[PDB]
Amino acid sequence: IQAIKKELTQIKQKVDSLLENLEKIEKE
Amino acid sequence: IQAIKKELTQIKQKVDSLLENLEKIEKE
Amino acid sequence: IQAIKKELTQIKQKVDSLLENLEKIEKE
Amino acid sequence: IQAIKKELTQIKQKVDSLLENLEKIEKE
Repeated sequence: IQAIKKELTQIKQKVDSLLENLEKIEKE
Repeated sequence: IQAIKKELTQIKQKVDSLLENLEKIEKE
Repeated sequence: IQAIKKELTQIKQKVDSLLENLEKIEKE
Repeated sequence: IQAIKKELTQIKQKVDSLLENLEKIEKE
């Protein structure tokens, strides 16, 4: 459970980063 | 944006549904 | 594992579908 | 495309890494 909860939370955060990037181009 | 944005939000919701599944532990 | 593996496989499949839709640039 | 494309491929690979981790079952 706990390690997969961390990895899935990292997926939501990377998928949110692509929303942030699409609102301009490729933000870093 | 809008099409990819809706689908990225769907990926977050499926990944969050996966968090809710793991919390049952050793289920289906 | 088995259902979680199927859910994660569907994330790869939807995420790959967004590559296909991005390649058109002007489709939804 | 190219940035979002690279980053969706990073989602596929992080989701695939989760399959490889789930195959241990008793560890992480």
